[PDB]
Amino acid sequence: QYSPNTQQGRTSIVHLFEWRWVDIALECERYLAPKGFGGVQVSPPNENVAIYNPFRPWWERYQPVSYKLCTRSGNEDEFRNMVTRCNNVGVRIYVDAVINHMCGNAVSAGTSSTCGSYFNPGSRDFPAVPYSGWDFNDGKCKTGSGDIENYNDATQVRDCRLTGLLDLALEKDYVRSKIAEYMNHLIDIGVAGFRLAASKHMWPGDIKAILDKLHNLNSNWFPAGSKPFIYQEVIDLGGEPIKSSDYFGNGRVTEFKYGAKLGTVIRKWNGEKMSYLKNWGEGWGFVPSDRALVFVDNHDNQRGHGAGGASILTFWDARLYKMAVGFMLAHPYGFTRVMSSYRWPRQFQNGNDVNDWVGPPNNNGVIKEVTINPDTTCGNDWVCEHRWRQIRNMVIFRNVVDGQPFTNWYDNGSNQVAFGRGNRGFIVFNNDDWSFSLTLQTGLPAGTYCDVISGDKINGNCTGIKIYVSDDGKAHFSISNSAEDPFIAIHAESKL
Ligand SMILES: [Ca+2]
Ligand SMILES: [Cl-]
Repeated sequence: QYSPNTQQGRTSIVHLFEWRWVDIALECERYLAPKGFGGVQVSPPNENVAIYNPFRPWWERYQPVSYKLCTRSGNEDEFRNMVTRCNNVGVRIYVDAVINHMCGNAVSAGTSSTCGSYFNPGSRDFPAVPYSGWDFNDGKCKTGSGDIENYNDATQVRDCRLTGLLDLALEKDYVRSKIAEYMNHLIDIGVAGFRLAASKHMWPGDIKAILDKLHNLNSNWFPAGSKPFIYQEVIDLGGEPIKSSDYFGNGRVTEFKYGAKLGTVIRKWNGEKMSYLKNWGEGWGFVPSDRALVFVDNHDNQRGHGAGGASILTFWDARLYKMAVGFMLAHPYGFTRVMSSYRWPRQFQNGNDVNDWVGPPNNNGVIKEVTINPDTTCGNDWVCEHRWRQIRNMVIFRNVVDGQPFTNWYDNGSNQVAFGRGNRGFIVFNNDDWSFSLTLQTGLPAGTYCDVISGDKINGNCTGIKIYVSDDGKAHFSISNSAEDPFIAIHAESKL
């Protein structure tokens, strides 16, 4: 299940949040493939409720109306075209599957959907699937409000409505079959796996029953017997009766403790320091590496909207964000996901962003295209973190050192640390309030290496800092606490 199904030496996927199918298709060909990215997580491709108040928020896409591939990202033809073109260039597609529920029970009946499908939440009617009152958990939930009221009761967390979202009766074979019908359509089109949204709100056993109905990956692109990659969104920060380990039999799980703790450490909250990262991973109480999908931030918590709270690092905190992403991509733990966002007008009031609902860049509701500037950055308010030199080069760094052990660790007892990956790579960080100048053992072969954070290797030369490694593997590193990017990374492929 726990294999990404990515090509040979590609080790990361990027979340192109709210991107249109046509733009992702181009991106696969012009950037992702040549830069070594393993795949793309796309937003829910199935029809959702069109919410006008507020005006087309990002979260309207987590309120299904049917399973027709018709959204603001494009129609079914465009979706198929994207999967085909991306697959032909070796870049996988993973879809965000919303199968725990349909839309809000208080939503008005009518055809206010992204494809015009009629639906009536009030009478539990979704004819486009079709689903009726018999397919929901209204009679199974025991809370007085019908919604989830207390997370200390594992039963209502699964059988009741997540903040009013109509809850599907996943134990019924009919419902499980309608879900598999949807997912098998996607698999046969060519998708490589799925992100199961709101997995905590589904019984591990019901999920398994559904997965048992799924086909193997399309044999025109994947080896026979390939199973779809599955990563379940389970927010488990401890303290709840439900644990992410209960879902290991179905596939990997999102490790939300990862970004939450990395954030507090890099921000140096509660006296935490980078030197403590020496035993980062399972030692910190995280799930086993082979069951983890990791990330610094996700579409939900980058807007204070999810697990992690105020500690989560995002593109808004550029300097520290690049370091966190850098550390994540260099460290062997888990399978990594890079975030790619869009800017929205943040407006805090009493510590809360009142514009956290704002959807993707648009013209009267029509999502804007991703424009590429001559410096390779994006326009139309798309942030494109995956294109920042410091992040893109670390994505490549991870590919280069794949399989190499964690070694040659160093720390100053504070926030100046370094470590290597076998004899293929080495990275150094300075998060202290003073300069760093020291000769360290890198485990790398003698030679002149280009630092891939401050620059690039361009045929025989480096555009940024250059590092000289001696015969014994030692090299001198100098990082000022005033550096634009307070960290240096060099690897086998950046050697001159
Ligand atoms: Ca449920
Ligand atoms: Cl996620």
